[PDB]
Amino acid sequence: NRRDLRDPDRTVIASELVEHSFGVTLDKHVYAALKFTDEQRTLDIRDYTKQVLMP
Amino acid sequence: NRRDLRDPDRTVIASELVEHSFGVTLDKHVYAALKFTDEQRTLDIRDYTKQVLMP
Repeated sequence: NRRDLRDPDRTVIASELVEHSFGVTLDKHVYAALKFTDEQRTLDIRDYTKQVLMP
Repeated sequence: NRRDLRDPDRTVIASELVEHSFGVTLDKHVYAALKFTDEQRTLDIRDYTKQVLMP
């Protein structure tokens, strides 16, 4: 605020400061799942990494 | 000024030197005052440098 010099009203207006806030939340579960029978893990799956994990 | 050459009216119109002036005045008091109750200073304010002085 601004006031005049040599003013007989020596009143200084106070100032107000207001902080704010906002929330960040964790709300989703992203997953990929597979199931393999032992027959098709022993026989069908050749390179387990390149065939399963990378996809 | 300009006469006519060989004018029998041999009167000379004197000119004037008028110095002008303006004024620069200091007449404003720019402030920013803060009023902190003791409870607010004790509890709410944590740094007072990045929370009061900088703003």
